[PDB]
Amino acid sequence: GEPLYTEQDLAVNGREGFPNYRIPALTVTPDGDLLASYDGRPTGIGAPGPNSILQRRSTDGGRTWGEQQVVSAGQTTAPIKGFSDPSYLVDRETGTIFNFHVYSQRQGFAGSRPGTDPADPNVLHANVATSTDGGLTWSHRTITADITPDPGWRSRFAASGEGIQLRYGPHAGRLIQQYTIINAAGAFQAVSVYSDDHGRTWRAGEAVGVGMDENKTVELSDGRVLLNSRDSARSGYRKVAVSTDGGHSYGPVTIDRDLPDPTNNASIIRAFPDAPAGSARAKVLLFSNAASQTSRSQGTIRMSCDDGQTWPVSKVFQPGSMSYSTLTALPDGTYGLLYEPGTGIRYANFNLAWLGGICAPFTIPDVALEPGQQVTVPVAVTNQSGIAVPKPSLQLDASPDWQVQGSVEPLMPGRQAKGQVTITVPAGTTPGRYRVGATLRTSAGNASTTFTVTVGLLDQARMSIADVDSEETAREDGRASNVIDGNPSTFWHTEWSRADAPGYPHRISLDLGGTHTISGLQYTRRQNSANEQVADYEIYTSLNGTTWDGPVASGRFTTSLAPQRAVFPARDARYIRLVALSEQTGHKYAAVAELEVEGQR
Ligand SMILES: OC[C@H]1O[C@@H](O[C@H]2[C@H](O)[C@@H](O)[C@@H](O)O[C@@H]2CO)[C@H](O)[C@@H](O)[C@H]1O
Ligand code: NA
Repeated sequence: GEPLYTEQDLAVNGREGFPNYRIPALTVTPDGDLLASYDGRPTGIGAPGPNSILQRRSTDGGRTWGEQQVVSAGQTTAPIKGFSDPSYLVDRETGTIFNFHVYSQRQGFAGSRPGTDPADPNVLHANVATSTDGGLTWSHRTITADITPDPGWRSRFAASGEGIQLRYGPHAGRLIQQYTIINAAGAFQAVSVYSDDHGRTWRAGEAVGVGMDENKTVELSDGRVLLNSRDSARSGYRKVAVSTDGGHSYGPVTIDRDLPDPTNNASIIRAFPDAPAGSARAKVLLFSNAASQTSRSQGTIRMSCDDGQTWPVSKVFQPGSMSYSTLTALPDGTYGLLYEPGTGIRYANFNLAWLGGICAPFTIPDVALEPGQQVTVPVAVTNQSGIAVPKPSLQLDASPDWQVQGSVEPLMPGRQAKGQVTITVPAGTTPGRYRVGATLRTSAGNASTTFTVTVGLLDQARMSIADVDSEETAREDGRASNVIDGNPSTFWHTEWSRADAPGYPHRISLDLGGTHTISGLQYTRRQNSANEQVADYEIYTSLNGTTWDGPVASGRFTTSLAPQRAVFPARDARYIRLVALSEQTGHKYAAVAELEVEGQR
């Protein structure tokens, strides 16, 4: 059908009563009105700012919106009160609407103290507003005491956005709202808060994870509940866990490297929430976030057709600033999206024709070659769409100087299809890891993936640490081996937690695993700290690990976050040694995220 994407601002900072608006929640009422909620922040801050929970209503499917109304009013005269960070939850069996939010007095989330007495100003309280009239009027309650089974949980907040009601299983009808808690150790954990009596009473489940933050849940085609979290430990990705007991408890937490994230809120929903258990439609999920590891920008919608196992489909909705976002399924088959563009709160509406996808996830393996060479790699399409595609094509996005081309056999319902990509890399290509994008194009929509082509770099998996002058292991993981794991977020760090640790120079040496012809080293600085950066350096090599040749290269690195090359005339070696002679501004320690060796495998 005709693609649809429209937006309109619902709140603009400085207009209609507040200098700052933040934190979106969106839902559709049983009668079909859309409700948008967000904080008004008179002093521009989260709790314990004297904030208010606001709401706008649309009775024409989102085309026009009503006046801004107060759900919960902050108070700037004694006694001070603030209400912040809304999450909507509709009980579709009773018609009741809930809006969860914090209730602050003296403390915000980090400063909250143990206790559950509503009158204690040093607790960050868990409140909920309830409406039995479609969100026209609200009653208010504090539920902290009901959802704090462990007295060491000193703080909590409901994750902003929208919670869910289970439709499947023995706990069908359960209302689930996610929280973050701070435990006695100071760790941030996720916990589902839920009601099996239509919101009359609430309790907490079992907490999960560490390094958690705002988190969301969604009911999968088979009833399991999938948890998708912001990572307060800042991996660059979303964290995921799954429950098979209706959100009471979850399994282990993993990093989902399909879902890059800059440590920011996000949303995940059923595309077809009324679909029956086990149906194809019941497996379809939509996800919204900032698709970036570094900045809150490049707002993207993703679609999965397999309960979140793969995300074949994606499309950018906001290339610029894009912070919190929340999705909801609309009665007309389209989707609403409430998000933060930097100026307040914006409402967008889109359909699946805009998203332009086909449910056909596909894989292409990573591959390594030398400059001057050609290689062919297999492509494997899993057609989840249920339809035949007679003329699929495969478009690749690689360096303009390379020759890359691909093809794929016709797609058949319920079948895998084969294809291939051929890559030719010209002589003289700079050694490096090159990410290549691939798009499966069809008249019924497109799917995408990426793969990495490594050109003229040795295999880190065959390498080991031959020696190192100093490494921290007591207070953090700064093992030397962290330079050869392929992961820019793990680093070697020299010893720092003892006073008598050495300063510069520092030194790390690699065993390449065998003799190779090599001609360079590439250094990557530690990504999240500035004061352990290598500056002046020398490189040496060896055939035996004891007698060193060089310096074969010398120089001074910059503060660039990207790999930096140090090159030297091609030579045979089994071992390579980096001597870090100084730090950029004279500090005592060295840290290195990654070392790669330019050479022939
Ligand atoms: O002392 C070396 C370690 O410093 C840690 O950072 C310190 C920071 O320099 C100091 O200003 C402070 O307030 O606490 C920080 C601890 O998080 C680095 O994180 C660590 O890796 C070492 O470099
Ligand atoms: Na690393």
